[PDB]
Amino acid sequence: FEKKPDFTLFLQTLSWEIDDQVGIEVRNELLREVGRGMGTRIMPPPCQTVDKLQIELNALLALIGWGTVTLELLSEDQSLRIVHENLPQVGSAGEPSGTWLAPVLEGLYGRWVTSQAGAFGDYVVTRDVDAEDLNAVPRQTIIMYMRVRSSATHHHHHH
Amino acid sequence: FEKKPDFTLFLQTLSWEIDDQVGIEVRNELLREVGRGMGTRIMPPPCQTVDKLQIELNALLALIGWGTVTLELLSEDQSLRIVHENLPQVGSAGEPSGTWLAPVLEGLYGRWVTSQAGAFGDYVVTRDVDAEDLNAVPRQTIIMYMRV
Amino acid sequence: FEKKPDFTLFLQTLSWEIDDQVGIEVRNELLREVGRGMGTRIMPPPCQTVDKLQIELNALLALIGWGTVTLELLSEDQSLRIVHENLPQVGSAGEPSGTWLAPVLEGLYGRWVTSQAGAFGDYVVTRDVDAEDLNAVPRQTIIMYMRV
Amino acid sequence: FEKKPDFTLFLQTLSWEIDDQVGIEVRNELLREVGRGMGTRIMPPPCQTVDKLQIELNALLALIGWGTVTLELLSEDQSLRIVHENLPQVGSAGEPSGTWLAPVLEGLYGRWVTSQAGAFGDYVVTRDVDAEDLNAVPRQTIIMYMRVRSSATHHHHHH
Amino acid sequence: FEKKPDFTLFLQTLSWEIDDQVGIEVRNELLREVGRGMGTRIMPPPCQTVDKLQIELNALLALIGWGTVTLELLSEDQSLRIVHENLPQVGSAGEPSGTWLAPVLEGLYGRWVTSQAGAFGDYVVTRDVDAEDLNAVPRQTIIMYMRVRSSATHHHHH
Amino acid sequence: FEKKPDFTLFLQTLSWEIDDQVGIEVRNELLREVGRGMGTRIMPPPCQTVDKLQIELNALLALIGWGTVTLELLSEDQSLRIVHENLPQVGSAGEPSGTWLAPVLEGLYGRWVTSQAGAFGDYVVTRDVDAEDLNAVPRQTIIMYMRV
Amino acid sequence: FEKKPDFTLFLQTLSWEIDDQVGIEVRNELLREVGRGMGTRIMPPPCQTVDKLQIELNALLALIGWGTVTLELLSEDQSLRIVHENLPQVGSAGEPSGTWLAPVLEGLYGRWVTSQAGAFGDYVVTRDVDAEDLNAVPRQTIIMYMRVRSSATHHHHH
Amino acid sequence: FEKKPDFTLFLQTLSWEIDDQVGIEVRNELLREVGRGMGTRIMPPPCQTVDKLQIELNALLALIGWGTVTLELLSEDQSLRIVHENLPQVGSAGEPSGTWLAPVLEGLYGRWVTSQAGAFGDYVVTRDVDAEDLNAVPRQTIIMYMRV
Ligand SMILES: OC[C@H]1O[C@@H](O[C@H]2[C@H](O)[C@@H](O)[C@H](O[C@H]3[C@H](O)[C@@H](O)[C@H](O[C@H]4[C@H](O)[C@@H](O)[C@H](O[C@H]5[C@H](O)[C@@H](O)[C@H](O)O[C@@H]5CO)O[C@@H]4CO)O[C@@H]3CO)O[C@@H]2CO)[C@H](O)[C@@H](O)[C@@H]1O
Ligand SMILES: OC[C@H]1O[C@@H](O[C@H]2[C@H](O)[C@@H](O)[C@H](O[C@H]3[C@H](O)[C@@H](O)[C@H](O[C@H]4[C@H](O)[C@@H](O)[C@H](O[C@H]5[C@H](O)[C@@H](O)[C@H](O)O[C@@H]5CO)O[C@@H]4CO)O[C@@H]3CO)O[C@@H]2CO)[C@H](O)[C@@H](O)[C@@H]1O
Ligand SMILES: OC[C@H]1O[C@@H](O[C@H]2[C@H](O)[C@@H](O)[C@H](O[C@H]3[C@H](O)[C@@H](O)[C@H](O[C@H]4[C@H](O)[C@@H](O)[C@H](O[C@H]5[C@H](O)[C@@H](O)[C@H](O)O[C@@H]5CO)O[C@@H]4CO)O[C@@H]3CO)O[C@@H]2CO)[C@H](O)[C@@H](O)[C@@H]1O
Ligand SMILES: OC[C@H]1O[C@@H](O[C@H]2[C@H](O)[C@@H](O)[C@H](O[C@H]3[C@H](O)[C@@H](O)[C@H](O[C@H]4[C@H](O)[C@@H](O)[C@H](O[C@H]5[C@H](O)[C@@H](O)[C@H](O)O[C@@H]5CO)O[C@@H]4CO)O[C@@H]3CO)O[C@@H]2CO)[C@H](O)[C@@H](O)[C@@H]1O
Repeated sequence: FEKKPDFTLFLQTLSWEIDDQVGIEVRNELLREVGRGMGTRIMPPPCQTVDKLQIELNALLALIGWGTVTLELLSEDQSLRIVHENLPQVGSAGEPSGTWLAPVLEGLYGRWVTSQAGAFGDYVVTRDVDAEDLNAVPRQTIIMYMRVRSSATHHHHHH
Repeated sequence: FEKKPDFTLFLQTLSWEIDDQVGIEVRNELLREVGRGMGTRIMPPPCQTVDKLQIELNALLALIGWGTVTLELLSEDQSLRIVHENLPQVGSAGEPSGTWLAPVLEGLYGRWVTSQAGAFGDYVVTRDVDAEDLNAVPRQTIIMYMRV
Repeated sequence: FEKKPDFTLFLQTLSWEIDDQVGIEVRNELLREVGRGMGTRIMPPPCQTVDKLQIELNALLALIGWGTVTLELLSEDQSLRIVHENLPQVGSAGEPSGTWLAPVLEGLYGRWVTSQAGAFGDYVVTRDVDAEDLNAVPRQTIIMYMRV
Repeated sequence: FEKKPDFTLFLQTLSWEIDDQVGIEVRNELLREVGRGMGTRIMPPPCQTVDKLQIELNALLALIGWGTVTLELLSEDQSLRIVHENLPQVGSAGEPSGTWLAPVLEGLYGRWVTSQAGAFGDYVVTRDVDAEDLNAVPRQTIIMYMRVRSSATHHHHHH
Repeated sequence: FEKKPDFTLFLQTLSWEIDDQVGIEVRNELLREVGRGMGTRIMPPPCQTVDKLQIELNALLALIGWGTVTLELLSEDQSLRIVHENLPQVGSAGEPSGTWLAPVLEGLYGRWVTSQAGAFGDYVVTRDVDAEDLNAVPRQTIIMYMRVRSSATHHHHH
Repeated sequence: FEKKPDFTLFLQTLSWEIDDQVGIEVRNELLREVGRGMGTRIMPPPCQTVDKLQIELNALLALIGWGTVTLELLSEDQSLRIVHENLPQVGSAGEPSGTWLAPVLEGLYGRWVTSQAGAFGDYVVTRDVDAEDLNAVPRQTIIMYMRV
Repeated sequence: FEKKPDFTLFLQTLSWEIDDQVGIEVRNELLREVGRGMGTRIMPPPCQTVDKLQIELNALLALIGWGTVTLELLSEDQSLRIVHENLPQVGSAGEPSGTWLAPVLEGLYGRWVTSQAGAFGDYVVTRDVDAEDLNAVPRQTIIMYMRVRSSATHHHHH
Repeated sequence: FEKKPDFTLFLQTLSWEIDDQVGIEVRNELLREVGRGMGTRIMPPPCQTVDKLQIELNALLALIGWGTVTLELLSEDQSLRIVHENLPQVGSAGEPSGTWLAPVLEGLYGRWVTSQAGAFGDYVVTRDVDAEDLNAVPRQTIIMYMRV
């Protein structure tokens, strides 16, 4: 036969449909879940330094051509900063536009750096969405932060 | 020369996630809708014969490298058998296993043939064998009918 | 894995043959029409912002690997500058040499932006610099305006 | 940048437009001319046997991925039979549908086998379009005949 | 740049080097371990039927281009035969010549098939290596079986 | 994911030029010498068995994509039959046409095989260019013998 | 099958073989002839301006992936300089090392530029080969000039 | 126009397995021996000048796509500086991470260079793994020396 099939247009019209029907919020949660899932299908070994983890992670991202990543350990607060380039673009959906697949990275990365034996054991992944940084960086560049889960206040425990 | 992103592992986990959360029926209507959606994005010209229509449809399928299709007219009803080969496979989801994307076709062909706002245009698509059993048919061969 | 046919030597001789027989003006209207034609075959969704529109247009251009485009709104008229990079080149035909396919874009963008049957939709495209001189602009960069 | 651009959809909508405006006849003549032209841009050396010419011709067709060809010298009348597979399909135009580019082959081949020093010096190329043969063979398979130009009768000389 | 590096020449000579130093037994255990290792880096989701697992595994194999596979539930032993096409050839090493990487599949399939929660924990994968089963199928075809592990009393030594 | 230059048209003209200026006979020695020299640049390891040698030679062949080979060790007298499939074809030069590159294999195989420890060290290579076992085999299939 | 054969290893050793037997002069004439030959098999259409010819030639070069070229009309000599990027390298042969196929371009450009009906009949192509013109540009860059041929009276010998 | 298998993930697991079971020190000899052995299988012709040797080595390097090399013949004492760019990276193994394959080049270059007639026959290869000329050079750039 021939070189295998194209899923952009599909994802283009899928993302549109899902957006049409579901909150920005609902969609993102579905999309993180899918990230977690992706991270359980493919994973790095147990790396001993962030630097090694980075090489390992890029290796994985190259399996599927989903771009490149840099990991900077911000020792001064002990957070981990995830800077990911060329998130695949699937049409104009997402905030900002072109960036719909972003929360998959959140799922994918949280699954990946948590799998890391003991180190970033119970961290959480926030995406950075602050204005100033987003137009310092290109469209498809996504900035995330990995920091340690602070637990809920009881005031919040009301769901 | 140059190459870029793949989406299939994503769809493997998406299909799964979706199926786990919504069920077969809701997932399928969603998938018909997306099928219809694509059909508004890329489309054939106004074809004069079923044969010509086939070519124009295969051209479009080639564009995204989803499979190939044979349209063939049925003299019983002016009904229309649609045989699609090599539907992209995205893991083991769907019924039968590996045909998760099948409703996209019902939607897609739903749009395309109706685009010919003439004889067909008041028509519908149904996706299984309408003997209601697909006989000796490869996985990734999806058989549909267009009628009314 | 597998690969197939190329059409560029054909277009080199076609462009030439056509130009030799019809002239610049008739060839160009023909080429706008074909531009429009493509625009009915493949098209974006109803975009809400000029930015979103850009992405959806680049997606389509990527589909056939004609170049890339930046749309940018002009606060003087709600006018619209269109900058298209890497128009396919098919030999030395056209003005400037190598831009034979340029009118296809006037036609194509003519269709696409009008598809947004709202603010634009009663608009027109004109293809040269409308300073009427393209300044320090690479060959295969085609600059157009959308107005009225 | 990236792998270079796709001309099918263009040709698809071009062939449609030209057909819309111009006779089947006018178009074919334009298309043969383009064939002649193509044959003047690329050409075989002077081959000494049809068999060699065939290898040479296929070589050229492979430059542009325009399919494969077989040449059988029909000694018994001294005509040359050209059987060409996978004429590139450009939409549904042409007679039969899918076959619009066929008369380019007529131009291309006549130019190619005529360039041949002295041998098929002043032959002409007819396409075979007879019903029976066309559905013995696939869509994109085109059958042509190269035979020696018989001159016009004066009765025909009235244009 | 240009589509990057080829590793066959590396493996042809790496396989030769290793074979020179090391018994064919030790080499196999090494290879089985890496196979078990590969299966930790890339895994299937939890499948409900063998058939699903087969689609799922083939999908994984496709990622790295290591051929295709067919699983077959043999209802009488509750054993499972694994027939794998087009193992990548890396020179003339292994038994038979060309199948050096076969022990890898043993580790790979063993990990993969086990990850499945259902029935399989404490199943072992062993390669079928028998005259006229090797003669019947092309050489880059590797045939394995998956049976339930048994344990051993007298059989404990050392 | 990128790509580079093509030498067929060149080699089509080269063979043509060469055959025109020097004989058929001296063209063939040239190519045998070249074939021999290629063999020095790329070479298999010390092979225990003929089966193993084959895999090894194919490895090398695959690496420059010059087709595939079969080695048949002949029982009756101490021969070694070499069947090479898919010799690169470089225009209509050679005999039969399109087989110009063939002596390269005489040189090439002559080298690889005699580099083999002790068993084959002192062998020759004539290509069996007989019509009887030719009108039956593909144009780009070349049949050789290792003997003495 | 799979995308077919690579000829560099052939040319590396063919170039070496030829160089061994034959003066570097004879080898060049041979190569120039094949270049003239290549230009008979693939040609530009009749161009009106140098610029058009440049688009047209680059188009031909693209067909076989033999690099890109820039032409430049030098108004004073009515001469024409041809600057060609990325000549395919085929081992270390030629002068300088790596440019063996350069004589080919001489034949190629000579044929191509001549096919143009206009001014050029009886123009000759000669390669520029001068210290610090070779040092200035990358090595797979070949610089040639195209001037009108002159003829010779005393200069006829043999 | 077709394509086949990938060994990176394998080699990611292999290095990992190997480093875990055998030392850093014995892993490196293994790889040097392998590198040496690769050098026997593929090899350049007898090179007149160091410049020529470079082109030749790159030719070989390109053939398996293991990156590019520079040879600097050192005047002060009789050294030969080897700078290899784009060593295939095979996971985070090695020191620095992702440079596991590096000793292969010690073996590889050690071989190719000493195969060279008379000038270099008796040389050694230690890779200058100094932080000073490392925190400046790319991770996949490897710097070696030929001496004695
Ligand atoms: O000649 C027979 C056949 O031709 C058809 O026309 C072309 C067709 O245009 C080509 O698509 C097809 O073959 C491959 C294409 O060369 C390649 O461009 C395509 O991959 C596209 C993909 O289709 C597209 O959805 C994707 O979108 C991008 C988005 O726009 C961006 O937002 C995002 O960032 O990136 C994605 C993906 O990169 O772009 C990719 C390009 O990477 O894959 C095709 C199949 O493998 O070739 C045909 C001919 O050569 C014509 O319509 C028919 O009439 C005819 O039968
Ligand atoms: O060498 C350094 C680098 O290597 C990485 O490993 C490889 C990796 O294995 C490759 O994926 C990658 O480059 C391309 C692959 O060659 C190609 O296989 C892949 O496309 C795959 C896709 O990844 C996969 O999801 C897809 O699944 C199929 C399903 O299994 C089926 O159900 C369905 O029917 O079809 C789909 C699609 O066909 O298969 C396709 C193959 O068509 O695309 C990759 C990018 O374009 O190359 C790497 C080598 O560079 C290694 O992980 C890294 O550590 C290391 O840095
Ligand atoms: O080896 C046996 C076989 O070899 C034949 O020679 C080559 C031949 O040179 C190749 O064309 C062919 O396979 C593909 C080519 O690698 C590729 O270059 C070609 O695509 C070309 C296209 O042919 C050409 O028209 C196009 O023109 C450009 C213009 O010049 C520019 O103005 C414009 O901007 O861009 C266009 C397009 O980019 O360039 C493209 C390159 O992108 O496609 C070929 C088929 O897919 O390989 C052969 C080797 O097999 C030789 O002739 C035979 O004798 C012999 O049998
Ligand atoms: O796995 C089975 C098989 O594997 C073999 O190993 C590889 C092999 O290394 C590859 O060559 C082969 O497939 C293609 C290669 O990916 C590609 O590099 C090659 O093209 C090479 C060409 O071979 C080489 O001569 C050429 O030389 C350059 C010069 O060095 C430069 O001076 C000059 O400027 O440029 C030329 C050419 O650009 O480089 C090109 C790269 O462009 O083509 C191969 C065939 O299409 O893949 C195999 C893996 O599948 C292994 O040896 C065998 O043991 C085994 O059977």
